[PDB]
Amino acid sequence: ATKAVCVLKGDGPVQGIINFEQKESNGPVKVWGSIKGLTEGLHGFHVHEFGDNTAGCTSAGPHFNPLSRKHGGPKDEERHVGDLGNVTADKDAVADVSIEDSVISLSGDHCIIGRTLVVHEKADDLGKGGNEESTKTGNAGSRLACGVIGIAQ
Amino acid sequence: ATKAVCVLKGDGPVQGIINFEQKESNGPVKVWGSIKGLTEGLHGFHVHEFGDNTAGCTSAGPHFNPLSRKHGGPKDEERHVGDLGNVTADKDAVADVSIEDSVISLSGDHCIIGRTLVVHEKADDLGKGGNEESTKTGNAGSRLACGVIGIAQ
Ligand SMILES: [Cu+2]
Ligand SMILES: [Cu+2]
Ligand SMILES: [Zn+2]
Ligand SMILES: [Zn+2]
Repeated sequence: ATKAVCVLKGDGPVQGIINFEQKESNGPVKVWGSIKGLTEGLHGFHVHEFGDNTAGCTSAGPHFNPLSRKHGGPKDEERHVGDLGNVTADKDAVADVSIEDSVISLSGDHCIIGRTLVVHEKADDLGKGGNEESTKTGNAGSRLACGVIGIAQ
Repeated sequence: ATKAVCVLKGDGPVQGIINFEQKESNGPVKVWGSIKGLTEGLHGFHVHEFGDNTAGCTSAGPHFNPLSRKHGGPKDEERHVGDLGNVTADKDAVADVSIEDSVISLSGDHCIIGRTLVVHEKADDLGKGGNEESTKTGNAGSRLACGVIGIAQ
């Protein structure tokens, strides 16, 4: 796959469409799109393990972590594959997401197709919060919206 | 992937949950679950190429057809990989789905993870309707509900 897409939905007002683009399989994945309905400021943004939305975002499981590492920010060597850090929403409640990551992929062992993108209630502390929770979820709080990441053209 | 799941939703009343299981990478896939909101009778049931629900079911594209064959029934040799035939809705508008298929897979190229499962308005003629449309879509008509197929626990 060179392209994937995800429609984020939730219980509240948060919704958006996120694109993924991977020009070649050994390469960075570009992640971009708009999420609306977000409170101004930082929001945890992660690929979770399962593409299961039968119980809404809850059934997506934990951060996609095939290497069994601790939670970090996207720039850390120590991080979950699904750790994409934060996205920032402006004063009109919009996050114009623009991220490039070389750890996630659209194929192979780190492939994120069929898993769930989740945007969170609060800022991801990027594993720096000094508690156990920080090393697991970054303390990003509730799952506001999510969707299954699908193959696109 | 040994397990997958799909939540079907549409613009109308049609909704359901379909599970997939594949014990061995070269074995058949079990497909089961339930869909409600369906008029009594036969309804086309296919995996469509793209897991793109930005336009709802419309953006999923045509039947998943990596081998460029003509539309057929699940037990034909000449079929699209995504061709899973008909589900049957009972008098109470519920289809109980129980299928086993040897052509789709949850890994490799015929992999349906991250593609879209669609339930159609009409009966799939399994490609024997004797017109062009039959060899493409089986004349199953509109897309009543769909979801992206995701990796499950
Ligand atoms: Cu998350
Ligand atoms: Cu179809
Ligand atoms: Zn994490
Ligand atoms: Zn077909």
